[PDB]
Amino acid sequence: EAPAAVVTGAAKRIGRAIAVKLHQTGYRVVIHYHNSAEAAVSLADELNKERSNTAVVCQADLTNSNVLPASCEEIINSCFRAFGRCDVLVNNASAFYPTPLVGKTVETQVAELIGTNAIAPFLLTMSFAQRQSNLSIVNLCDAMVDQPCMAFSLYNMGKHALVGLTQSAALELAPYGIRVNGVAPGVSLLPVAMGEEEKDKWRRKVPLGRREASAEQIADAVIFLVSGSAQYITGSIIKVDGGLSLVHA
Amino acid sequence: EAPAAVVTGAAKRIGRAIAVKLHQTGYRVVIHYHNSAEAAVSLADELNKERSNTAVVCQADLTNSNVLPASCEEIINSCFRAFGRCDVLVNNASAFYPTPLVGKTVETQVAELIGTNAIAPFLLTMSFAQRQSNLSIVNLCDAMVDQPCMAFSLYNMGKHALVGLTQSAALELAPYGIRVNGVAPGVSLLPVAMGEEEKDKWRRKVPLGRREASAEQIADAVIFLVSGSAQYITGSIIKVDGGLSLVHA
Amino acid sequence: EAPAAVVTGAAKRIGRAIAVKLHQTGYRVVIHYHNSAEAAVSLADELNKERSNTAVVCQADLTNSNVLPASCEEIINSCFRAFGRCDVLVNNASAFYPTPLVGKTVETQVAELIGTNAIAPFLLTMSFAQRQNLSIVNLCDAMVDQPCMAFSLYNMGKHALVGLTQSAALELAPYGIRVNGVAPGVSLLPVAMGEEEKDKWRRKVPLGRREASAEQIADAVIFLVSGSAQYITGSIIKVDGGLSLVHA
Amino acid sequence: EAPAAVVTGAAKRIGRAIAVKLHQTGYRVVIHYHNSAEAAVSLADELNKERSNTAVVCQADLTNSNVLPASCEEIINSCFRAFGRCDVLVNNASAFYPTPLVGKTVETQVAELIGTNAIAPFLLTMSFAQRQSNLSIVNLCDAMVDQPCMAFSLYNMGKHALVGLTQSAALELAPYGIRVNGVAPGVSLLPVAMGEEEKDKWRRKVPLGRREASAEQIADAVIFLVSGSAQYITGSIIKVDGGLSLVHA
Ligand SMILES: NC(=O)c1ccc[n+]([C@@H]2O[C@H](COP(=O)([O-])OP(=O)(O)OC[C@H]3O[C@@H](n4cnc5c(N)ncnc54)[C@H](OP(=O)(O)O)[C@@H]3O)[C@@H](O)[C@H]2O)c1
Ligand SMILES: NC(=O)c1ccc[n+]([C@@H]2O[C@H](COP(=O)([O-])OP(=O)(O)OC[C@H]3O[C@@H](n4cnc5c(N)ncnc54)[C@H](OP(=O)(O)O)[C@@H]3O)[C@@H](O)[C@H]2O)c1
Ligand SMILES: NC(=O)c1ccc[n+]([C@@H]2O[C@H](COP(=O)([O-])OP(=O)(O)OC[C@H]3O[C@@H](n4cnc5c(N)ncnc54)[C@H](OP(=O)(O)O)[C@@H]3O)[C@@H](O)[C@H]2O)c1
Ligand SMILES: Nc1nc2cccc(-c3ccccc3)c2n1Cc1ccc(Cl)c(Cl)c1
Ligand SMILES: Nc1nc2cccc(-c3ccccc3)c2n1Cc1ccc(Cl)c(Cl)c1
Ligand SMILES: Nc1nc2cccc(-c3ccccc3)c2n1Cc1ccc(Cl)c(Cl)c1
Ligand SMILES: Nc1nc2cccc(-c3ccccc3)c2n1Cc1ccc(Cl)c(Cl)c1
Ligand SMILES: [Cl-]
Ligand SMILES: [Cl-]
Repeated sequence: EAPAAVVTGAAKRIGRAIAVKLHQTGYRVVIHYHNSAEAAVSLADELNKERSNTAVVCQADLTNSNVLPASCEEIINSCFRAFGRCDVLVNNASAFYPTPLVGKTVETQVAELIGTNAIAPFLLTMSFAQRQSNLSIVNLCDAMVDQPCMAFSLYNMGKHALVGLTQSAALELAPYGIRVNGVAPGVSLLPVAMGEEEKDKWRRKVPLGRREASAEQIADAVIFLVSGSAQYITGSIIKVDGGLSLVHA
Repeated sequence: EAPAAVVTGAAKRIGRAIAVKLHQTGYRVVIHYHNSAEAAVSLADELNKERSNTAVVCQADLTNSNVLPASCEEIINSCFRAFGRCDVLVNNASAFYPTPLVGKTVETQVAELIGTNAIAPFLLTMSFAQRQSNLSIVNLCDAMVDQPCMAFSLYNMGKHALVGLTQSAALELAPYGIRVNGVAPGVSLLPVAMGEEEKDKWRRKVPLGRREASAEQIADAVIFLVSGSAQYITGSIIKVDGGLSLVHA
Repeated sequence: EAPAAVVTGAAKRIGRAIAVKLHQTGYRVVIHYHNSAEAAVSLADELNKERSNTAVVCQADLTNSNVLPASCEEIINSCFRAFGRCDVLVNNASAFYPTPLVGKTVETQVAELIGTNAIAPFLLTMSFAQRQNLSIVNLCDAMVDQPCMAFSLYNMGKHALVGLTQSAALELAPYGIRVNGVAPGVSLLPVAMGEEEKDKWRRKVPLGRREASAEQIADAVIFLVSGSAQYITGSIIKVDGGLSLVHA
Repeated sequence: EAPAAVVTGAAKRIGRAIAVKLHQTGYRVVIHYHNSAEAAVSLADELNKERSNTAVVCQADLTNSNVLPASCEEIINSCFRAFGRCDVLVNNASAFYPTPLVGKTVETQVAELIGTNAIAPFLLTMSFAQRQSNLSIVNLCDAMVDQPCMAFSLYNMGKHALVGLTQSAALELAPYGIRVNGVAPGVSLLPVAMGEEEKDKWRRKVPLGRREASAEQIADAVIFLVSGSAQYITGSIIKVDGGLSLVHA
């Protein structure tokens, strides 16, 4: 039997690259999505024509709410429903926008940036472990967590909380043989709405090649962490940042 | 006039010592409480008997909700109402208990462990800065953040979040001359819930004197950070842990 | 033609496993050693049986002195004379013993613990870079911020190696030379160490209650030098079973 | 009886401001120097005019050699000879200059940058402890140690080794009640050789006030760490960097 993986926010960009690379290694995959129904279904179709019955979609909003635990339990349940097992959880889904200290309410911003980035990852981890061989969880972290961007405090808080979850769950789940690790991009695929001239300003700051990470380059690191080549690795966050985090002001 | 300080969770233990010490240095103080009304009023009385009209109490329940933004606004407001200024915010209020990955509802667990530990400090920081000399904020961090205790993931996530806030807010509020720093205790006042045979097992682990920090040792570090002796210091987290975080397994 | 790797302290233990896995990946290998000539030679022979003229040995002491720069220049040179190229440098060699703050002279302890752990890696990095998927992998310590009692000079050396890893990543990036670290927690324990003591350390490891095999450490090194890690530089991968996350 | 302090590289700049403040706090001081003979003697005079018999000078080259241990033992001996005691060691002396990977030999560069920045602090710590109340050591670290400057690898290596020393000695010297801590500046007093346009380029990067730390601001943090207000603090490195280490590329 082939192993199964849940990837959150897997319809496009980095999430899709990870689901594709997992599927290419031989994983059956759950492609979780929020609004990107069209993109997600088309990915699933794509992968299913490669191998029949190896990809399903799963819709869920990961905003913090009182029914977030139910939603996260369901995401994991969908993997068991489809594939009778769940071996890998990748926490990739992320809300991302500024929340200046000095549109949406603050209660919504906390709910979205903390829920999707930290609370849903925590709840998914609970459901993944409670439902339970190379078992592991990989969290998409931020290489730049300790050199935060101006006006992004809630996002930064959620990514910091994600590091704590990675480390706490690695420690707590190690007795059950579940590894928990992180992949920390610096700059990878830039926001869709960003202009080119702004994109280059940011690219030029990367010491290694003055370019952003490709989605595949990020995916390669997730693949390593789930493989038998990382069997003793738990609680590690691998930066994939071409040295961005080492560059002073 | 005398500068004014807000200390959250100021009725007992560490918050009390901070409020007492700020007051001895010459601050006017807001003693915030949620449950401990009697103890907060008792403190204010002792501080006022020392210097008239220098200590007031403020009630606010710091558990994450749609009304947490209002509670946090109120706390900052009560300082400006009492003293006509707010120079110092000490984010000291803290919920603390386990949340095993494998009682309260998890919605309540998140409200308290992320709500009061990280979201309230964010909202208090916003309101402090919105309302604005030696201005600073001091956050009660955890020196053991990167060596988390088993089954304490939500606690640990909120304290990780707090580091993110400290660093993000330090950066974003610097242009206002607002400094944002942390004090990170190791072992503090051991739970009266705990016994004594157990209490020493945790005590003997501290390299410096095999004892816990007093609340006043913690407060000393807060006093330093708010003083004119730390006017170039922002984004720094001072461990007051007697060497604890440095001890390997 | 196949790429070429230099592995310091390659005769035994972690160094041997890395040299083997590199060789198995298709690398030609320079096997550096200090005192383990028999093990370094018999490793070269075994590898050369597998693929002819793919392994050589190179002797050098990595202690700090006025001749260390020449010794490190010669290690790098040997890879070029053997194989006509040098694509990978693994800084693995390590002196390891306690240096309490309160019968080697202290200046010898500095020479050995700082020279081999930090200074020799720096000089090798210099020679490697001047001579040019190029990368360097330094063997760091996952426990670098939770130091053992009475290992200050060892701990200083390993902390300095983090500095080197990050400084050289930044400085060599314009040449497309990546520089990374692999940080073990507990790996191969002294074979002389009593089993009962061996078990006190293993039990502290959350993942599996055992030390890392040499091969598991090597796997991280293989990942970092591969095409799967081409955007990775200045990164230090812990291979510690969660050890560094365990409080007192 | 007054306590006694050793400050290395105390003739000028930050070491001098540290000696001056220790002296103002009540300490007797050993003013160590290498080359700055006139300045060191000039400081001891200033200090002795203020309180007679409270300052001495001590010459030593702190470059790594087989006599470096004898020189470090001598610096510590000098304090005991003048004052009968030695309560505080400040490791401040530092060689600083680029050592690119691609007029000094590499031997001398290693000997100076590693010797002064790391080995000499190790040997002074050793001699200090061996010769043995509120005893402590303060090491002058670097806030930017994980964000290195291009071509400063050996200097950065020495500063990294200094962190390991700080933490290692904190653990090892705790049972003797000797605390070991660090002060980590970002930019303070800029190089003499440096031109003014360059100075303002670097100055402009500091979020808190767009200026470098004064020597006195660095000394304030050292004073806190040696004081009774830091008795439970060991193994801690306080940044005094105005937020510099928090700024992304
Ligand atoms: N890209 C970078 O430069 C970079 C840098 C640092 C860290 N990271 C981290 O790496 C990961 C992948 O990066 P990315 O750029 O590919 O991410 P992204 O495009 O910003 O987000 C990935 C997915 O997150 C999902 N999402 C957003 N809000 C959600 C919600 N409320 N509920 C459920 N899902 C929600 C979206 O799914 P739908 O489209 O279905 O709505 C989105 O497609 C993220 O976790 C990110 O934070 C990336
Ligand atoms: N084992 C662990 O639990 C662990 C944990 C943390 C970090 N590490 C690090 O991982 C790396 C490999 O570990 P290991 O345990 O396999 O190492 P090791 O057996 O302790 O040492 C490996 C080799 O280093 C060489 N070496 C020692 N002193 C030298 C000198 N003065 N000049 C030149 N070479 C010298 C020796 O070569 P010869 O035998 O030829 O004389 C020795 O065999 C090391 O850098 C180590 O510090 C290991
Ligand atoms: N921007 C900053 O200033 C900054 C930033 C980060 C960290 N730091 C650290 O903070 C500390 C103080 O900074 P600073 O700028 O005042 O330092 P500095 O002026 O550059 O050097 C301090 C003193 O160390 C002495 N010294 C140099 N080489 C020596 C040797 N080979 N043997 C004995 N003594 C030697 C010199 O003494 P003589 O003059 O008597 O010859 C010098 O006056 C240093 O440890 C530094 O690394 C400073
Ligand atoms: N890793 C990360 N965390 C971020 C938090 C808020 C904003 C960004 C961001 C995203 C795109 C372009 C610039 C900053 C964030 N990024 C990407 C990033 C951050 C800093 C820098 Cl200097 C770069 Cl070139 C990219
Ligand atoms: N700083 C901190 N964060 C914690 C998170 C969960 C539990 C504890 C804790 C508190 C009291 C006694 C034991 C563990 C936590 N502590 C206190 C603590 C942690 C680790 C150790 Cl070895 C000790 Cl003696 C005290
Ligand atoms: N990573 C590392 N750095 C060390 C520095 C000095 C000594 C040891 C060591 C080695 C073998 C057994 C115990 C400590 C060192 N180790 C291995 C180690 C360290 C701490 C712990 Cl709790 C374990 Cl189990 C292994
Ligand atoms: N803290 C520190 N460590 C250094 C290592 C090498 C060079 C410098 C340096 C000093 C003066 C001006 C620029 C870089 C170093 N500094 C000062 C410094 C480093 C980075 C930045 Cl952006 C700044 Cl304004 C100052
Ligand atoms: Cl896409
Ligand atoms: Cl409260």
